[PDB]
Amino acid sequence: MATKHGKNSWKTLYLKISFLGCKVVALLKR
Repeated sequence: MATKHGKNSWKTLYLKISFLGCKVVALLKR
């Protein structure tokens, strides 16, 4: 259980994590 997301999932969080963090970079660092 809780292991069927894949070994890419963390990275999916990650490429996402930076992605919206860019949007927010636009508000933060601009």
